Amino acid sequence: HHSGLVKMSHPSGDVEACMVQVTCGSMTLNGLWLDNTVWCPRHVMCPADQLSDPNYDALLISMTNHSFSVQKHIGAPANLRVVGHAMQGTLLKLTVDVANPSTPAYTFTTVKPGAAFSVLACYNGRPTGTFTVVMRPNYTIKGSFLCGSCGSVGYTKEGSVINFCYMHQMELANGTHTGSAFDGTMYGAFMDKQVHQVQLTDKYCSVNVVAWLYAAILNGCAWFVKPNRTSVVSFNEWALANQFTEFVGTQSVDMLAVKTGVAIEQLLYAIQQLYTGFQGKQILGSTMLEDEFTPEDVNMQIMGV
Amino acid sequence: HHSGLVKMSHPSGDVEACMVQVTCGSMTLNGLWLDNTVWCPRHVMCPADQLSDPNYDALLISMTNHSFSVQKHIGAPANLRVVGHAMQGTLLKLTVDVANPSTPAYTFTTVKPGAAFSVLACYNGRPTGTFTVVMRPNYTIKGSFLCGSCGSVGYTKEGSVINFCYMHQMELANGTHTGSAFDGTMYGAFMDKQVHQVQLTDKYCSVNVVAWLYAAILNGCAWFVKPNRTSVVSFNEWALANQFTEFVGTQSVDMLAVKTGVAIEQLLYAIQQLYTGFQGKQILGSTMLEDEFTPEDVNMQIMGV
Ligand SMILES: *[C@H](O)[C@H](C[C@@H]1CCNC1=O)NC(=O)[C@H](CC(C)C)NC(=O)OC[C@@H]1CCC(=O)N1Cc1cccc(Cl)c1
Ligand SMILES: *[C@H](O)[C@H](C[C@@H]1CCNC1=O)NC(=O)[C@H](CC(C)C)NC(=O)OC[C@@H]1CCC(=O)N1Cc1cccc(Cl)c1
Ligand SMILES: [Mg+2]
Ligand SMILES: [Mg+2]
Repeated sequence: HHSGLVKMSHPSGDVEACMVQVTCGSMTLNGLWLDNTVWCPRHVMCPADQLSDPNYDALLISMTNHSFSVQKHIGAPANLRVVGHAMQGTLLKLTVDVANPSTPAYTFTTVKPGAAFSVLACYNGRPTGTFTVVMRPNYTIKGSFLCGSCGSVGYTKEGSVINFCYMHQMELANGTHTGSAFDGTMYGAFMDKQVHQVQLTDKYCSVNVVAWLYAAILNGCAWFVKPNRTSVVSFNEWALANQFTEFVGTQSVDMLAVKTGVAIEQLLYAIQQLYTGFQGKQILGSTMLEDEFTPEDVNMQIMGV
Repeated sequence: HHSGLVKMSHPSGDVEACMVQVTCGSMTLNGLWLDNTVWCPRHVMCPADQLSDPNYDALLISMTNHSFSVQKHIGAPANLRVVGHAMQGTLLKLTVDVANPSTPAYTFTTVKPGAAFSVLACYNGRPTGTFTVVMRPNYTIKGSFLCGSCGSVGYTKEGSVINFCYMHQMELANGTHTGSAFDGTMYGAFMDKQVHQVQLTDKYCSVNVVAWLYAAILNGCAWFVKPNRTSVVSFNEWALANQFTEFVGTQSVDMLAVKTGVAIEQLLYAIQQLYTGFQGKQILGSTMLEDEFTPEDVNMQIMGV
């Protein structure tokens, strides 16, 4: 029995119309064109012989408006003249002489661990694929990015407003990925330098495991539900010793509790038991806990909220 | 260690610009507007009191051009006047008086079991999400569709050409989904009537399991590779008794064999052993065989082909 859950991304068209290619010297990557600004990773300025220890302040001062080439390829092709440049943290803000006529309503936000967002993967300013990820507790994502993908963007959508939350920068040794928010800060403790870096421990996202257990109940799969309960405070002490995030309830989780009649604390107890082993049973076709679906995913995809 | 694989859909913008809402009486669902034609499921003509045994021939003859309302909501809003109507299998072909100015280059094709395609889920003519599925051996997909989603479309893309392959029609009792190709045939033995239907057995897609094992090797995970080999003919006899599809090699699989230096027949042997149990080990974080990634997915996402 299929749960009705899939990895569901936002439709990408509004963001596709904002992707451009940015070239500086021998480096090329993607940028995001909104109004008269093009955002891109600052390492586009870095020659390959300096990627391990760039002096971005000196690289910035070495630039002229003539140093940057910006091109839009699809739909409404254009070469965009750069008329100013500035650095914000790990991003460049290029000012261009044409305002993007397809600029959507937008904001910039930071995404938190456990929350999902959609990514538009792009190469040479051309969108090639879209996928959804959850921000991990260690501020990486389990993405799919190759050389040339930097400047690919991640976003959520509220109504017609696009909330841009991620610009892709790097791949870590364990195959995960990280990038910057549009305030220019890297997620986590990462730096935009080509050196090996400490990656913090990942953890199971407890709130998302709870969501998935609710999805199981909504599909008639409830063998793991017992009268037994663990309080949020007690579960959270356990979580710290067992590589789980501390649980913080939300209205979205509460809606699942009301619909199913199963209390959060019943599922916190179930998690503690299931973490020790599923005893040969499956939940929604899985023999391990799943944390890649959010309470909102379950509310939207199964309950049609 | 993350494999670098995600469920990767095509960018959806070109298809978003083709989605419309179609209403006939009390029924509303989605349609696809290409050139001067709008395709939609024929059950838009059916009143709720007849969904279990519609007489579609009589329903069709009962229609006039005045029976259909077609509306485009996003981007370039429009009410489209219907000037003709016809039925092709389980689809209606409505002729409208305006050609869609955003019609992409396109073809219609049928997708085969094991192959992946992208879906644009829509409600009331408004795109709401995108996801990717593989056509199952029993001609269902494991999608995410609710009331109002019929007429949502699935497609692949070759260069700039969109190959439309699926129009959504129904949900089966086990939570999976099916629909029609654009020749109007339903996938499988299904009928577009609101009655319970025999669903054929699903099977593991052997070629996709092979692909995933190659993805594991490309990530340094090869504990399951031994000198032992099973021939394609021998594996295929085994597959018939063990709920696997028969294996048919392709150039895409051969590219993985060349890159890794591991023969297909080594992985056919591994599958037979792994099907009996993983012995407490994991492959790419999983304790069961994975068949939801294609050889092309692995070539593109990991090898950048
Ligand atoms: C931008 O297009 C790419 C995207 C990468 C390429 C492969 N997949 C991706 O997601 N980004 C990079 O190439 C960055 C650029 C720096 C300036 C941020 N480099 C990168 O990710 O490689 C270095 C990474 C940094 C963390 C780490 O562990 N790295 C490996 C490493 C460390 C030290 C030396 C070397 Cl040669 C590699
Ligand atoms: C179109 O928007 C919907 C999409 C569905 C709704 C829920 N999720 C979806 O994917 N399609 C339908 O409602 C179809 C319409 C018919 C005319 C094709 N109906 C449908 O899928 O429900 C009936 C299905 C058919 C196979 C089956 O097992 N069904 C259950 C069933 C059987 C007999 C009677 C009843 Cl009331 C339901
Ligand atoms: Mg990798
Ligand atoms: Mg369901």
